[PDB]
Amino acid sequence: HFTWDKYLKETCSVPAPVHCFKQSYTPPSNEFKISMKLEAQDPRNTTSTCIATVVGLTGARLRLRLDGSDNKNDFWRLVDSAEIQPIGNCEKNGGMLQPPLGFRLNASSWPMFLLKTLNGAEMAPIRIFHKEPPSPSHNFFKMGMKLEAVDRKNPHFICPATIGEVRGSEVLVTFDGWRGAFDYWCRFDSRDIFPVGWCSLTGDNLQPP
Ligand SMILES: [Cl-]
Ligand SMILES: [Cl-]
Ligand SMILES: [Cl-]
Ligand SMILES: [Cl-]
Ligand SMILES: [Cl-]
Ligand SMILES: [Cl-]
Repeated sequence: HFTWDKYLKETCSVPAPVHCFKQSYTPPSNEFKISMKLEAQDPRNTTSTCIATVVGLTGARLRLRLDGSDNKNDFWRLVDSAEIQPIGNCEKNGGMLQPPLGFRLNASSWPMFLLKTLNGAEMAPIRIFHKEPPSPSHNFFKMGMKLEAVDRKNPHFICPATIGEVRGSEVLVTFDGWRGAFDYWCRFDSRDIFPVGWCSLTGDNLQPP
């Protein structure tokens, strides 16, 4: 069975300290239920706010699906992610919700679809959306430090990863055992990276190398 303790020993490696991450030291509680609806920025068109439904829960994260699209692009968000908001947030602030990329109907049908989707829906309560944790003051990451990162091919999982390079505020995240596949750059304040042990702390899905 994979254990970070044995893994770090075996690989002669060391974890990125917890202060490197925009993650609370005490993970946020998850009071969402499956079927709750909320507002979320479309992961494939992040300028747009759409309706999302909670279709699964794993630890501190929600498995979300944009209403009106298929099941092939589900995305995962922390319960303290700023990229989700309560229903009503957009319109309260003078905005308009937008259809999801891959909306199965035509554009002209979106307003009808939004109305009928929300009528009789369980809205996630405003109170269960957690404020984001504070950002680190700067990029504490160092090349070679180990961490956990959302599995970019299947975000259901979180994977052991290593810092490949640091450039200013950016880090190159590399997935252990993947031989360079799905290497990607993110800013040090990314919500998709976590200190070692965050999966076991929160009850999430850690995929061994
Ligand atoms: Cl922090
Ligand atoms: Cl609000
Ligand atoms: Cl209508
Ligand atoms: Cl629905
Ligand atoms: Cl009714
Ligand atoms: Cl630099």
